[PDB]
Amino acid sequence: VLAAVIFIYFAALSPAITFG
Repeated sequence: VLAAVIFIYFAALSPAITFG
């Protein structure tokens, strides 16, 4: 269950870290 939560955390930070 903890693994899944980490997968969604990166999904939200994917565009937050992208440079456009």
